[PDB]
Amino acid sequence: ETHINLKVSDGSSEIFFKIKKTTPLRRLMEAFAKRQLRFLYDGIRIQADQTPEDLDMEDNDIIEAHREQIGGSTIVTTESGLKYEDLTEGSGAEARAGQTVSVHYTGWLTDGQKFDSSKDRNDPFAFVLGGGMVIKGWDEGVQGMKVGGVRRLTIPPQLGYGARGAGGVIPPNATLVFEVELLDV
Ligand SMILES: C=CC[C@@H]1/C=C(\C)C[C@H](C)C[C@H](OC)[C@H]2O[C@@](O)(C(=O)C(=O)N3CCCC[C@H]3C(=O)O[C@H](/C(C)=C/[C@@H]3CC[C@@H](O)[C@H](OC)C3)[C@H](C)[C@@H](O)CC1=O)[C@H](C)C[C@@H]2OC
Repeated sequence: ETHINLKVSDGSSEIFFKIKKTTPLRRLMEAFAKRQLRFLYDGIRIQADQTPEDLDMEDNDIIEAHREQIGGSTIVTTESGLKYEDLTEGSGAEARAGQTVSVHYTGWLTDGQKFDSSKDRNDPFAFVLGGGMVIKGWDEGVQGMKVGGVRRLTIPPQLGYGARGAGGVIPPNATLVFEVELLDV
């Protein structure tokens, strides 16, 4: 009765935070940020010193967490059907085919489950870009990234694993969401 659960959606996954209706939303923001900013509720910017009571929130209301660049972002759909969104631009020469890139990544399914993260093995992933050493959506989507950049790829099944799936948990005909952080070239 005195507590409320709030669903925070950042464009990759949904994470819930339960807090007392009189706890400042600062606690939710900090907890979210610590996991890895602009939070919106019904399109209005949440201030840290505001409580759920102040904003007339109800259980399981949704908060949008915006981790992208100040000024906003866009989701690009290319000729292949790949979608990508530059959350952070970074700076440097753009990644080109033939370069060996080192990244951190996290992947999620449509059902919201996280299926992998290179951060969970604490182990950067490196590959020759444009070599067919990764799924098609990665060969296309990592091209153009710059060091320090964070790009979110929404990969349709034809640019992923199609009707086969992979890794046990990626089912047939799955759209995949990856966040890729370019560490080095
Ligand atoms: C010699 C082989 C071992 C070699 C393994 C590694 C270097 C370790 C490396 C961190 C992979 C992870 O190991 C913990 C793990 O990564 C996933 O969890 C994952 O997030 C994923 O989807 N990734 C990984 C990150 C790049 C994008 C994508 C991928 O393209 O991965 C590629 C992939 C699976 C391509 C298939 C290959 C078969 C084709 O038929 C299919 O064609 C559509 C495409 C990987 C990099 C392969 O090129 C190389 C390998 O496989 C898979 C769900 C399962 C996979 O474990 C196996």
